[PDB]
Amino acid sequence: SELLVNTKSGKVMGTRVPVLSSHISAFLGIPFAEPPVGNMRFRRPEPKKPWSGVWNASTYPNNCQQYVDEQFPGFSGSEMWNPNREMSEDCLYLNIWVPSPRPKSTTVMVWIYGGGFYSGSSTLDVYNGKYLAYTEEVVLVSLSYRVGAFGFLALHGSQEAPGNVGLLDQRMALQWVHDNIQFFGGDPKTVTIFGESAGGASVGMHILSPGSRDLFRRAILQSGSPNCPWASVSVAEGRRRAVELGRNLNCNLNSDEELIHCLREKKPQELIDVEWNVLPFDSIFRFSFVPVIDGEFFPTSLESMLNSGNFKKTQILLGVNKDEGSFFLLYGAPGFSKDSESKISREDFMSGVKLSVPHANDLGLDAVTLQYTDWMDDNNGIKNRDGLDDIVGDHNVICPLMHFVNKYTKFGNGTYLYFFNHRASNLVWPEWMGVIHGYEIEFVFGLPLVKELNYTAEEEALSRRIMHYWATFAKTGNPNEPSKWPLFTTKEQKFIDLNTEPMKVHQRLRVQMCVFWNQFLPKLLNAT
Amino acid sequence: SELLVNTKSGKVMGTRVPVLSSHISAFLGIPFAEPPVGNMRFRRPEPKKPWSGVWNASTYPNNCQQYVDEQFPGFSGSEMWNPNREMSEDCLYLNIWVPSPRPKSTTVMVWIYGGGFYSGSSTLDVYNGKYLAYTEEVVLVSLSYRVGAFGFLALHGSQEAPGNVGLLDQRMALQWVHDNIQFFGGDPKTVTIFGESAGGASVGMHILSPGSRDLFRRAILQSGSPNCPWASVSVAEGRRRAVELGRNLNCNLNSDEELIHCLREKKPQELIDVEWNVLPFDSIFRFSFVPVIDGEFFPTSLESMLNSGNFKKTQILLGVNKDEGSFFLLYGAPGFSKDSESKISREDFMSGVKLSVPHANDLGLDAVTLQYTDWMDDNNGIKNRDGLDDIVGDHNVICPLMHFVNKYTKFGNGTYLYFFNHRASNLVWPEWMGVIHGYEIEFVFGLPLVKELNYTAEEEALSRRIMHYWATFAKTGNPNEPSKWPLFTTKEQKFIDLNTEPMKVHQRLRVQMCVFWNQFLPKLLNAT
Ligand SMILES: [NH3+]CCCCCCCCNc1c2c([nH+]c3ccccc13)CCCC2
Ligand SMILES: [NH3+]CCCCCCCCNc1c2c([nH+]c3ccccc13)CCCC2
Ligand SMILES: *[C@@H]1O[C@H](CO)[C@@H](O)[C@H](O)[C@H]1NC(C)=O
Ligand SMILES: *[C@@H]1O[C@H](CO)[C@@H](O)[C@H](O)[C@H]1NC(C)=O
Ligand SMILES: *[C@@H]1O[C@H](CO)[C@@H](O)[C@H](O)[C@H]1NC(C)=O
Ligand SMILES: *[C@@H]1O[C@H](CO)[C@@H](O)[C@H](O)[C@H]1NC(C)=O
Repeated sequence: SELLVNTKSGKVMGTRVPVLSSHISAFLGIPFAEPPVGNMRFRRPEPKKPWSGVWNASTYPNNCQQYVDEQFPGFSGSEMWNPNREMSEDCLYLNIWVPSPRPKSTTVMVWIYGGGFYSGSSTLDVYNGKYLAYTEEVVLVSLSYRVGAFGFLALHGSQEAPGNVGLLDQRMALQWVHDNIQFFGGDPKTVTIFGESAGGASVGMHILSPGSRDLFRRAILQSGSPNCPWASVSVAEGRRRAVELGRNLNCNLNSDEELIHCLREKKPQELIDVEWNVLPFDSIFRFSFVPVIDGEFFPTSLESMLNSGNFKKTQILLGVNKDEGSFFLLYGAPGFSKDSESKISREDFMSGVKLSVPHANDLGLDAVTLQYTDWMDDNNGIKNRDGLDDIVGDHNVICPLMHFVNKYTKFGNGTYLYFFNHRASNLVWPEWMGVIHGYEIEFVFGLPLVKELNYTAEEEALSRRIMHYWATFAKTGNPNEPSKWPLFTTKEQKFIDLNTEPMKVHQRLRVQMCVFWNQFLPKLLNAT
Repeated sequence: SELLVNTKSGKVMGTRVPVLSSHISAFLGIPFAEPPVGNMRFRRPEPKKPWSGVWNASTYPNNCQQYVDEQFPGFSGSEMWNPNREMSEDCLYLNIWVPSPRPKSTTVMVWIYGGGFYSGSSTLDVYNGKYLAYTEEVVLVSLSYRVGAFGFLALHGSQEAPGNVGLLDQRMALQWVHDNIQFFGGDPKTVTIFGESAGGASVGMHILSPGSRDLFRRAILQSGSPNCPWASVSVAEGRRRAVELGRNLNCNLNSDEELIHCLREKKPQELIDVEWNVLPFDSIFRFSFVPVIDGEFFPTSLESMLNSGNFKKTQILLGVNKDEGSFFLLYGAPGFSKDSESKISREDFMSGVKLSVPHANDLGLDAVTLQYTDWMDDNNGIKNRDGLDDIVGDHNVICPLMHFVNKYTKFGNGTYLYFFNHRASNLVWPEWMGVIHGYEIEFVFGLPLVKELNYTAEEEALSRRIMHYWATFAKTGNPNEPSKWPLFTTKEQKFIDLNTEPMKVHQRLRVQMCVFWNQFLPKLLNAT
């Protein structure tokens, strides 16, 4: 049978699923690591023991323990990101969509979910791999990894909670893909890892990390890069946050063994309930437990690695959305709300910039404010709102990605850059949020192909263009079929827009603002 | 006779002069102070001893000892500013143009020449007061004052060279106007002092200085304000430069008495020959001997005086030209030259910004560079040139003037602001210099009224508009005759353009750049 596959870990049994009036197979919930429960919580992942018999892979696995969004109860805009499965610490599984008939050796795509390293699931409807697997004839894999304290509590020096285990979870799933995708018709020498937000940052972290490089061929990063200001912390800050977490749960804080033992005795929801209480500043776009620059997974600082070319050299395709910051201001900056146009006053503008560049002094805040204020119309509420929005996006996503792409291209073997600015005809979010963080995903996964979802015909056309660029790129190292998406070069720095209009090529994506965030502000903060 | 006037200092005899096919009287070369020669060099001015007999006032007086421009020998563009009279330390005279028939009690205008406090003359053809006196029926006075070391050598604490004597020269001439203009038909209660560049800075200094305020009614400032970065120095820097001047002339430097005695024994050209050797930095738009914040003429710092409203409250009319900085880059920045378009490279751009903000550290230079570079076209030579030009103008003239006008309007009784951007049809300077520092003067003095000078008919029309605005303002406190030049207010901050086109009203003249130069850069330099 086409739904039975024998892997190096045991036999697994899939299920047939319908897609655009046809069908393909799906192997949902395959385990790739032993459940990280009990004394295993916080430890690096251990490889799944093989099993005799047949693993039932017909339904989605549980989602990892995580904080759940409740701002807009029942609002699809936000519920679509919450776990749609029971949560459990037993959550290290992967899902595989396989074209029918089963391929022999075709292109493989592995999706790594985003969610600021504190949330996320591989089972969300927007991550359904069936449309992409089917339309492009690729074997689509989506892995999972521990988030929050479970995946990133870091007490450097300890082997019980070394930090970065969530990344190691991902690596293990990738080790599994490399070792077994052939039995599902996948070509292990042609796997592309792609992810969005923390997923994009993760992809870049596997490009950097020596122990991950050999496990994949190419990479795609959506709205995220490894050097993002919110994606990593030092071992010290990591230690400081683990201790503070312990202090919140009334733990014994005399030794790492004492802290970890206490944290391991707490129920999942107990750690989640106080997780946010450990951030060092009042901030927007900052998360508690994230990857650490430990000297192991990351041999040295990210910047020196990027500067010395100490990373995997291959092709990469990546990009950003127009209004990456809107959602973060909606959730945490005063003056913004889901049901108004959110015109912001000067005072709220200013308190918003403070919230956005948490690590800046006064001189630094003035610099940012000056850089984003139209001084001959300072009380224009639409302008204050939009200016604040660009600040969040530029600082947290765009400029960090631009710095990564410029450093990468100096040593890489091919770069393709995009700027996704199509505002979906069926968006349920207020118009002021524009092209939101996370909303290019639905096009990458092909939702506009299903009529019931209500997209326009041009939007469906856009999704097919994107799906085919991503798949053609994963398969060849070039999104183009032999209108050309130009290669981004250190000299020309070209990129394309990605919407329903005829492709336009541009150059130096947000240079003006990014020279400010990548060169001036750091130098200014380092001297004061 | 109409050419004879009896003053409190003695009788004086004028000469009749032709103007636009008519005639008026002129009293040229009237002394208002004893010659500041010998042991008097560097001392405050002493009032002229009255004379019996008749003073021959039919010819222009000598010009004060000063550095003479020789960049473009015989080039009118630059020669028009050099002294057109023999130079001499005996130079404290004033010139009066009187309408014919002699008025009874009409509006008085006193012109104070510019020239960076190191040069200038009251006898230049562009300062000929006959056209203005005649056309507007005002008694036009032009004074003179010691420049260079002669007028501003400052060894604070000493009474032999206290500093600011050049300003005191001006005050004395104003004291004279106040005491004697009535005999020439002038209304001593209706005198307006107006000046350009250092002259404009001087006008503002008389508004600030308690001992000068009662001597005039209103004020006009052209391309200059008292708080300009090049218009004053501290007593320390002043002292430091006097000593360095002495060290250049091989003087004995053991005491003020020793230094001054030596400096007084040197010939005028000896001090002029080494005058530039004392600037503390490699700079553009900086001059050796300028006014000092001494605690006497200026009771406290200029900024605190402006902040506390410690100044003369009256009406003021003032403004700037579009390309104030061009001439300074022509004369001292690498890459600029009189006969090319001066497209500048990035390197020359950068060395130009260093030269322009002499007192800045590295962080400061980066800030300026970032603020003035179009980062998606950084190698555009026209852009680098123009960006550099605005930097000089914004920092040295425009933003300092905007800061002065905003502080002044908070306490004043009426402000009128202009932006002069007409590029004269007969300009002999290369087109890249635009509307040059000093080129609104010819319109204020009416040169476009004389056909031989070759202006267009619209330019002549512009000059009459300007002459009448200035005169109507001096006479009433309002340039408008009862298209309206709006009053500049703290709230609206309106100003007008001044060219051959229909008046357009605008708001917040260069706010964007000026918030940078008046608030950000200072704060940034003060923290690093
Ligand atoms: N106490 C502060 C905690 C509140 C934070 C909870 C918000 C949940 C975040 N959920 C979202 C994600 C993404 N886009 C959006 C866009 C809009 C709203 C929510 C999200 C793209 C990447 C996956 C996650
Ligand atoms: N070693 C450096 C010294 C060279 C400096 C000498 C240049 C003489 C300045 N002469 C000028 C003045 C003004 N505008 C211009 C415009 C263009 C050129 C020269 C001048 C308006 C204010 C009066 C003086
Ligand atoms: C696989 O497990 C699911 C989980 O409930 C169950 O519904 C389904 O019938 C099972 N299929 C087989 C063949 O065991
Ligand atoms: C990628 O590598 C190949 C072989 O090493 C080289 O010939 C080609 O020019 C490279 N392409 C890019 C975009 O660097
Ligand atoms: C005034 O002095 C000038 C200076 O040379 C002379 O030419 C002129 O004739 C004199 N006029 C009288 C009346 O003394
Ligand atoms: C100037 O002063 C007069 C009288 O003190 C006052 O009535 C008038 O409003 C003032 N004008 C301005 C522009 O301040």
